[PDB]
Amino acid sequence: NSPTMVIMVGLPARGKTYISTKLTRYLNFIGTPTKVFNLGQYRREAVSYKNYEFFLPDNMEALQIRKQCALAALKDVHNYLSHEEGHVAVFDATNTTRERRSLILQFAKEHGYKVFFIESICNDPGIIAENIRQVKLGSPDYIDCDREKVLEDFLKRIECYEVNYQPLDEELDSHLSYIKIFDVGTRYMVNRVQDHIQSRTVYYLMNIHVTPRSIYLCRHGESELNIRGRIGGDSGLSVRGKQYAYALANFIQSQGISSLKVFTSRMKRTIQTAEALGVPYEQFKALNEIDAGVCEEMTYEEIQEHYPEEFALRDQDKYRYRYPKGESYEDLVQRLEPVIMELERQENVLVICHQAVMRCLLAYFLDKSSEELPYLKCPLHTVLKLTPVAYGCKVESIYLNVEAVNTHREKPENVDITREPEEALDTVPAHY
Amino acid sequence: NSPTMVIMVGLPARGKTYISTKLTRYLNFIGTPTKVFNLGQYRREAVSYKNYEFFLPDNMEALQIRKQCALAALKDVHNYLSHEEGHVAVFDATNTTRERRSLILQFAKEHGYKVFFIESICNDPGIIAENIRQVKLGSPDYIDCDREKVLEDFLKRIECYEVNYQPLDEELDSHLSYIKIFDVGTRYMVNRVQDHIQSRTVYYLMNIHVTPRSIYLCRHGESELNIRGRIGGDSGLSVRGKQYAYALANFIQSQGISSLKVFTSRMKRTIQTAEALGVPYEQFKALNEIDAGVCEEMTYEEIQEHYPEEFALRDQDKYRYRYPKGESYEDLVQRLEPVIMELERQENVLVICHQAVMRCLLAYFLDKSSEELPYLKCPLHTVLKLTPVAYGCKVESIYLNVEAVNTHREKPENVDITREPEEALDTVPAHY
Ligand SMILES: Nc1ncnc2c1ncn2[C@@H]1O[C@H](COP(=O)(O)OP(=O)(O)OP(O)(O)=S)[C@@H](O)[C@H]1O
Ligand SMILES: Nc1ncnc2c1ncn2[C@@H]1O[C@H](COP(=O)(O)OP(=O)(O)OP(O)(O)=S)[C@@H](O)[C@H]1O
Repeated sequence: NSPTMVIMVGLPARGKTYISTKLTRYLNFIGTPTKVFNLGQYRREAVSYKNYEFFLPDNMEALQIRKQCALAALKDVHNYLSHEEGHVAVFDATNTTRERRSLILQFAKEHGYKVFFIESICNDPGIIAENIRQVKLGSPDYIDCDREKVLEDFLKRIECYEVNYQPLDEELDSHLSYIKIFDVGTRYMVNRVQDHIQSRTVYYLMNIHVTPRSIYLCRHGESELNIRGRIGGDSGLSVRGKQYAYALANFIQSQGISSLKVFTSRMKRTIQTAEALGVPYEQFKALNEIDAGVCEEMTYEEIQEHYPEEFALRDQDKYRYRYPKGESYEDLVQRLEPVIMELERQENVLVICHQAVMRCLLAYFLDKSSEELPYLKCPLHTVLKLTPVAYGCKVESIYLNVEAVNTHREKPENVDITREPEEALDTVPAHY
Repeated sequence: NSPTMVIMVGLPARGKTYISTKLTRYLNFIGTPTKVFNLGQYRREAVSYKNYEFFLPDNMEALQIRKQCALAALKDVHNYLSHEEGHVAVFDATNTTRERRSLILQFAKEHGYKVFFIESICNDPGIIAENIRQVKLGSPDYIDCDREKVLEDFLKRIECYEVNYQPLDEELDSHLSYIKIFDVGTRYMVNRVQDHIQSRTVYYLMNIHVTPRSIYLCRHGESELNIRGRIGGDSGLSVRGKQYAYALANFIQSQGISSLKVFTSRMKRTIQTAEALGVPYEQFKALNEIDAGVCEEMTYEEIQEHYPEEFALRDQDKYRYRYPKGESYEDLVQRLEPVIMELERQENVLVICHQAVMRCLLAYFLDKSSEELPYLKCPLHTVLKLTPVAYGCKVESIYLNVEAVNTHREKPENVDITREPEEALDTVPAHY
């Protein structure tokens, strides 16, 4: 109903920006327009580089900048939620003083925005050390210049902040809605979840982690309907599909993965591919391939022939459009939520799925736009190794040397309802 | 993998048995075989009625009973999870002493069961007073005998327990996995969620409440395919369907409901029915009617005719069996989880859905067996008013005086693959 401001709270190197990023994507992915407002960003668009002195309490000159940055950011927050139609604005900054939060609660009150706080609390020198190593050594601020000096300036930077740090108080802040995250998710305290969005966020946040691992995404081996250029259905693996299943298992074994979890759909082709691994795996009805409704099992030609208007309209909006009695990519994404969440909770996991399902998952992990999503390239017999990294995720494409047919169909240059068959089928790949 | 024991912790009249009940059902509903072990039950199968003195600390005689009851219960817990294949055994008792819990953690350790604690903490005389009013005045113990004396004996009963009460300690119990619920869900503290089942439980528990409200379940008004005796599809409302939509709105208005929330599917018939109310409502793709795959839009006759083996096998296991390219009731239930949860978070809500969807929802709220579920009677143009009550839920069937066709098809006496058409269609209701 009314927009929301999610307020990050915590000392530097507590993973606020990491949590800001992840949550923002998650929410956006499930249909909630969210944007992050990072103060550190604003700051750099202001003064500049050198010292932790800029963070010194006596530095009144510095405090104005930071104060003007906070208000600039709020300006943006307002027009984002009030004029641009955003749903959630995440305020990413230390916000360590009751004072600062009040400023915020105030602004919120004025504009009628609900407020939820996320406080990341961690007092393990180890954890913080790694955080600085991991993300601060290469922060823009520290144009990779110094050595251990970066640490020096940062530990100091933190200290500045430790001075007036006023954590959310269970008594004084009793009325506020928030979640305190302790020791990278070991313990949590949740107070006053007001609504859906908040019940949701708490859920997401209490289910993500920072344990290094890899996510391998791939489709089932080439299927009989694949070879025939027909979409959907529940065909089994082709000979080539069966060969890939074992090339995959060979690859997986070569990766020397610690306790790998395997997920499949309830569809035969993914299950059969899983069997090749000789390890237990789990089936998820939610990973089944998108459903084409009336075009289930057709060839693009038969679709152009029987449902030409649908065909062109779908090409006009592949993300939202549905074939009669079928799902849209938007639909699939919604249905995939539970899986995405399970993927967050897992460490090393291999997911054997389908072309459309896989596009959704990649779009999620690689932050592609919904516009982009229905068109990602998910070739058969190719493994995509996803390695999450602080704010981000690298990806490696690994072809497993077993030929298969090509199922990627690019957007035709002509998507008009009155376009002609050839114009509508000119991007269809060769199928047997 | 290994079973789990969920341990209820808390003073009497904190809603432990209420939480035990709800969670057990929830879990069972989502595919996790859970059973409750209520000690109060065991006790009554032992000594008997009269005093709070049975709960007096000096009462060593009483303590043995209670001690033998706890071990009896544990015996059962073991054979339930170790021989009967249960997945979660919920230990419902005060378990207010570190001692008692150790006994439990011990037993657990011995048998290799994971352990999670749920501590209900509430220090509002008001809240507790109502609880005693609400559930204790009519407890078996207090064969509705006394008046305010019941209270007397109960407040005293609680006191006995207050003496040695040792809440979970954030330091001493740091290693344990648990969730502390404060003031009927206002604040929560979660420590060390180990796995899926636990991440799940926390979610459920942090999303249910005890605010009195009603849940109205009904189908869309009679549809065109309804009138034709055809299943599935996305037909619109019949004239009668359109008349019911407004009889419904009339009824809803007559109930004088405070802020009623309305949910529909993405299917036309439920949406059209919603329109009649003149209030905003929300569409949920997950409420769409079960999908019949290849029998989508057929009449039972056409199904018997084209897929006779499927037809009989489905009659053999209507819950698990799937029509080619279609869902099973089991499937539907899984897909409905998100909705059930949203229903828990809502207060007054009206759900306009479909025959199979509605059976699932009723089965959930009325605790019917999966065997029973696919056969519940969900007549058209009839509203089912569900009123949750402490451990339970009453239900009222309200016919809205607009005729519609009958779509209930009972299980045939003959479900053999070799049974004959007439034998397979003899329970089909009249359709136009
Ligand atoms: N709850 C957590 N506690 C501690 N570290 C975490 C947590 N969650 C994520 N991290 C780590 O935090 C690091 C990233 O830290 P940042 O997000 O830069 O912290 P931040 O300094 O609070 O963000 P800025 O200052 O707004 S850029 C990565 O190493 C993450 O693994
Ligand atoms: N977190 C909560 N705190 C306080 N009361 C609650 C809570 N959740 C449910 N209730 C109420 O608790 C009452 C039922 O109490 P019980 O479950 O009998 O408590 P209990 O006495 O802990 O259970 P026994 O003694 O094992 S039968 C109903 O009024 C519920 O509304």
